[PDB]
Amino acid sequence: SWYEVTGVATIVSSEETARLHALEDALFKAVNFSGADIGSISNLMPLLEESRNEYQFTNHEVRYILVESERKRRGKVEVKIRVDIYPSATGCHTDQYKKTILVGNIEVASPQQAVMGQIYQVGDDFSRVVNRQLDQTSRSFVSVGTTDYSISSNYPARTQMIAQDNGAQYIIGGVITDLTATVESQLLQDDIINRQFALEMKVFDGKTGHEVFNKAYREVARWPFAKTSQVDTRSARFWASTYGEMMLRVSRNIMLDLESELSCKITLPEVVAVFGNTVTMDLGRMHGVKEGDKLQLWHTASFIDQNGLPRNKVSQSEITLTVSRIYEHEAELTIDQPNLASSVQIGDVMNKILHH
Repeated sequence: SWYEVTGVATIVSSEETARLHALEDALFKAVNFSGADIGSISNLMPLLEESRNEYQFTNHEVRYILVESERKRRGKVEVKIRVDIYPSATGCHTDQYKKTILVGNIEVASPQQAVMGQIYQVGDDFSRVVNRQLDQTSRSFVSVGTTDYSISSNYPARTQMIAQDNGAQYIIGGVITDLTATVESQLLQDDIINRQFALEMKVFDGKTGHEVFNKAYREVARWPFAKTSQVDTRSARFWASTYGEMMLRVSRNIMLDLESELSCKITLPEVVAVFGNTVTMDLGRMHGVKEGDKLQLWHTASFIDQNGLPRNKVSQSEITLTVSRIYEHEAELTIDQPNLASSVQIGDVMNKILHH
């Protein structure tokens, strides 16, 4: 995938070493954003010593470098390059802001299985628990609440709309497929009731509306109540019970599966609004955004490659932003180059700028 980046480096004693540092400056931006290994950049630099229009590399995430421009500007060397990168399947986006997840209300496929204890609302209550689990115990997620969301009747377009309205990058849906129980007799007739808890969970990408992954969970635990007892799945009493504890175990496993599956993915903040020199993004204090944070703006664009066909490229804008105000789940950023403010558009993406 192509990235268009720019770099700059002050000319001290040599225009040639300045050129190499500007190239490194630019490459870092592309490699970092792409999810490739920034540590492997040093291994490429010696090959850039000979000045050329284009470069090709083997055994490296960076495959091709096309230099568009290189000039001397106010005592500095500025470069603009196009880079084709293929990140390793082992790559991992680091120090990302937290991802916003929306928890759909978990449905009970067969209501009659909830007859015992009349726990028809167990799905809703479990979603509340999952929500709480993600918000206060996860490492990479911010849960923005629960809401009705079926995976039985699922359409990518409907999903995209739900996610957009709640600014979530992911939506978790689910269906409880088994709450059946079998009665047994250890010491007394029908003294033990073992109840199932089967849950099919699906996680959808808010952008595509397509499922990112799925997992089924099945557990069984003793139903610690007389079969005639009505149980309130909202009460602390229920959640402290053996069956409730088992569901809490599943909750933690869900959180772990989500972390293992999405933790390394990129969190890509987008412009949600622009007012003068101020931009608003839907990530805030809860996501790890801090007042000093610096971000780079990117635009998607098209170009003709060395083949003759149109290709998309992730293009780095000259625009960089500084977080000015932070709120719980959103933030305002001031554009560092106000003369360019009018070029910023809703939907443009940003990533955190790194020093190292």
